Amino acid sequence: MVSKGEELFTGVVPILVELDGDVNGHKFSVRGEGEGDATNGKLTLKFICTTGKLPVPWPTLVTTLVQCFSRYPDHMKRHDFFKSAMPEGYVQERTISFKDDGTYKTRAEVKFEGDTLVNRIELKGIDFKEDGNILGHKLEYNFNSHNVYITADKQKNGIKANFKIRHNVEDGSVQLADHYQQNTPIGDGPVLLPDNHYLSTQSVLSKDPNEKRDHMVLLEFVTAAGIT
Repeated sequence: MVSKGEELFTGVVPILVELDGDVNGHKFSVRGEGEGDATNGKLTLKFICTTGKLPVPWPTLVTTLVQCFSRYPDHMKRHDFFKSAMPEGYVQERTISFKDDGTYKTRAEVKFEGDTLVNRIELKGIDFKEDGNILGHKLEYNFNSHNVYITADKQKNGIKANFKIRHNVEDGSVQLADHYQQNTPIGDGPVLLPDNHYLSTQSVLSKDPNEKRDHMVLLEFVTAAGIT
């Protein structure tokens, strides 16, 4: 019944996230640690900017900073590409276009290293305005998700997705972030190629009053739906 890849996610799994970024020449790194519980779709992580002050807003990094922790209902278990690629993992590539501002490109590898699920990311941003909403830190902190639709990408032997995130800006406007995503398995073994469905996310981002460093505490639930 339970697949190798699924089996890796039956309990609580430690997570490590590492990002190296360069946005308009402003270089920065982020490290996060916590754990994920795919049974409940639950993530708890704390992130620190290891290089000082983050040059972009925390909320603009959330989507970049482990969809293998999604809760797939039993009846959707054929449609879980992310776990089927484990432990060897997958590459996750995105572009994130901020309307009337710059663009990020991101490349991540998500895989097991021992019993830890590791997300290692490189991020480059270009075309940003130095006093705009992103480099000017003009965004509100918590982010609002809506359903993210996943489809198979046959050429990649993986999945793709496109979705919009909107951030509130301090001047009452809304900052759009158009995401396009492609995921490719790292291994050469078979993976599940899903029928069309979606992931629904909820989150809270908070601060730890005892942390002096620039940081983000994240609580997240993710759950697959759309097939019965």
